[PDB]
Amino acid sequence: MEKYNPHAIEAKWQRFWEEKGFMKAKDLPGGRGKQYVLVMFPYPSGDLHMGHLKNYTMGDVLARFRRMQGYEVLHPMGWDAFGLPAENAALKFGVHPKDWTYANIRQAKESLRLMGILYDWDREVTTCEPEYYRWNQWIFLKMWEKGLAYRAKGLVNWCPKCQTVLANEQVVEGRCWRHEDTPVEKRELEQWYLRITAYAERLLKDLEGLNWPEKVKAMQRAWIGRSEGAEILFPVEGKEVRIPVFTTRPDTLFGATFLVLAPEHPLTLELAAPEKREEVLAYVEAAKRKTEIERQAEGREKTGVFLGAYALNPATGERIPIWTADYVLFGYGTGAIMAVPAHDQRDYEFARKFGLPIKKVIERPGEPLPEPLERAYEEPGIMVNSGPFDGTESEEGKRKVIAWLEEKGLGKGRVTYRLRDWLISRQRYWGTPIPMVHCEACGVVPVPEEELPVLLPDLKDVEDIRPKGKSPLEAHPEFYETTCPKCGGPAKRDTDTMDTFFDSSWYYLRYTDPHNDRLPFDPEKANAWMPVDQYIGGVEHAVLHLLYSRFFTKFLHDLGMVKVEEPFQGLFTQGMVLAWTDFGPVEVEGSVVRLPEPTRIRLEIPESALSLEDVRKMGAELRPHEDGTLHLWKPAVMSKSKGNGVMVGPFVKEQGADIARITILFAAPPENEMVWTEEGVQGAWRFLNRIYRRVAEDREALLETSGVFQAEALEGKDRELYGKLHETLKKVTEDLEALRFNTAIAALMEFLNALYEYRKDRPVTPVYRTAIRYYLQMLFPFAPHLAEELWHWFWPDSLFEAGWPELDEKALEK
Ligand SMILES: CC(C)C[C@H](N)C(=O)NS(=O)(=O)OC[C@H]1O[C@@H](n2cnc3c(N)ncnc32)[C@H](O)[C@@H]1O
Ligand SMILES: [Zn+2]
Ligand SMILES: [Zn+2]
Repeated sequence: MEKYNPHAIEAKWQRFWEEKGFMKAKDLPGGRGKQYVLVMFPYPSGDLHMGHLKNYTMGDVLARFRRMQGYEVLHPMGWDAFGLPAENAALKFGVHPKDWTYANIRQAKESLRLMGILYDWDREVTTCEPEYYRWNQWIFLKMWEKGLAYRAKGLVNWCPKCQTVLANEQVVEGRCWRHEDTPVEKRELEQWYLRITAYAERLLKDLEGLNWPEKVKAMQRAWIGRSEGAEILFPVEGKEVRIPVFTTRPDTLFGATFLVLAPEHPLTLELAAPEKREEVLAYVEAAKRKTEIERQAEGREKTGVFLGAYALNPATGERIPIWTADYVLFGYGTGAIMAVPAHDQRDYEFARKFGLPIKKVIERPGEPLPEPLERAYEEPGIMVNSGPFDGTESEEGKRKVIAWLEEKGLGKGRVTYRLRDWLISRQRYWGTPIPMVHCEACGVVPVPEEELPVLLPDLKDVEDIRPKGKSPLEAHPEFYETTCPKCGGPAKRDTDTMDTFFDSSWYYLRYTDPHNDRLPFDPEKANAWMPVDQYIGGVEHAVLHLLYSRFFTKFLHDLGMVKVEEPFQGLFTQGMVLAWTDFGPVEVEGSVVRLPEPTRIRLEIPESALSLEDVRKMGAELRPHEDGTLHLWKPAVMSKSKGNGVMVGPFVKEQGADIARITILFAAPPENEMVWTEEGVQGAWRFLNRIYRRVAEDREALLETSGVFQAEALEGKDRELYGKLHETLKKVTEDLEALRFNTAIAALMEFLNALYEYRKDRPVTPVYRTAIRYYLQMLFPFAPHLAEELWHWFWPDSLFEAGWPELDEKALEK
């Protein structure tokens, strides 16, 4: 008897499914129900591996399942082809970005097609094409008109490797999101920002309902960081003015022993005593000579000048000195702060140096703070020496003080967020050009909507587009030299481009109307497919793409183009696929493993010595090598950098697509990480071989049998099989809906065993034929090629036309 052979049959069914267009999505979902199944589109910066395929196979499983149930399914694929990812990869190998991108796209398509993944390719989008980015420019103009896009000068994050500024979200642990080994630096530049802080409250509040993993919600809440602050008024002794001071710690008001004004604050010179005017003016002048960076410095000695003026602390009614000092920036709050040395380390050091009072008003839980205080206590505690507030917990105390201040007209509550506006401009060539013009007379002028797109100059010299500090477009007068759309005189086009995350913040909407050349998309089409019912992608995008996208959707909603305010109704973050990786030789002596420098560095750990227990605990193992030594192996995230990627092409050629699909889907719960292993591959083979063998063994008998029968007339093992069949259907259906793919496969393995057990006692019967029929249908989402192959041995149409088996509730009773 022949055995399962993946060769040839997979290519046959892949072409069949494509020709039939089973996964083509309707422009507008017929009244039967729709399912928008989306996977995060890839950066075409390299070859796809089984890691990417876990994410994309998960999407295909759900898409096939929903399509079989009768839903109109939108399951699209596209290319996040602009920005740093694509250009950094192309430039590393001295290749032109446009050539590199399309060659990579061609390869990615093959990898997806070879795995039996089906998308509605008619909705494909490539962000680096004018047909797409012209709409990025369109949206940019709308934000400009609505006060959400602006130009400002200030300190920004910069990566010397990318040779461009980076947004706050693109800085991970002080390192570049692309160059994890390169520390980000600071610079002073005038850039473009998107006022995402204008939606901070809605971004925070709208998280509550969301069917997203709590871990992602928590990361976004922490990133936004809503804070309870206050503006407090301090009356100046003998003067009319009451100095407004902003603080994030109103709970420490009773401990404010002095005020500090930024050198540039108008009141610094105005309030200076006559005898102090000379020293104050000199200090203010010296401060201005410094650069933003210089004053934004860290370890510089504390300096300052007493203005010779006093203010009254509104809470204690006590007199406190007013000083001006370099460590206070005018841009922070109101440019004036209340110093609380006991609870602010910066204030502590200044107080200690200039002999200013230090008063404790927040007590530390457990062991009380010592006297004298050797350093500030900045954590929450219990209010003390704070009049009627004594005994109140710090956090709640903030609210109480604010309520008191407002009631007495001494100040007002002021909410702030840690979230900062989004820096979108980049000094790179491969990106969307900013649709703005700089006129010497008019200032910054927007490009007319009708003139879009503002095409990227076709630079062919690779050495030319390479980033050296300024935007490559700054060396092309043929591009920027233009006329002002307002006055008509000579002007200069903006030379910076939009970061890649701009493109990806709305691509899922373009999929609903990929060919519209008048609007980014037609509201009617988008509102029919939105919101995304199930989005699948990595958690690494928690405060990047997953945050920016919500902002874009809320903005487009406010424009009246999108009905929903949340783009992804359901989000599932898949665990990473890992691969056993050799980190190098080690030496063992007793319970201690010595790690030579090369090995330690590859492992990226500080230990030069690990115990055998440490090695086990981190999931590593020591394997004898032919070089006569022992090497330390450990599962590492599958990626190019690690050089441990398992590519689709070579694997499916030697093994097969369904084998790879089962290996991935059965390894572990999809939300968890998994390790790609030979044992897993062998397991996939065993399962597929066992399915084929069961059907082949009964092929002849099945052909001469009808699948019609009366359930209530079944007896013995026949009735038992009928019950197990429906128990299995229910389990597999519910598991698929919750993306519990590995357990759905376990249920099919279990039911397959039941089929073998059944046949030991019973012959091929009508109920058995129906069980086989239902089995191939339930198998289709997981191993489609084999399911389609066996299905055709007995039935005419495709599994996509068979629908999803109907559950028999009564069969579940008892
Ligand atoms: C939505 C946009 C911003 C996504 C962005 N283009 C992106 O993250 N692209 S990517 O790096 O090509 O990744 C695409 C998806 O594949 C997932 N992925 C990569 N490597 C993986 C491993 N080893 N295991 C599991 N999943 C992996 C990644 O998380 C993205 O979801
Ligand atoms: Zn970088
Ligand atoms: Zn002008």
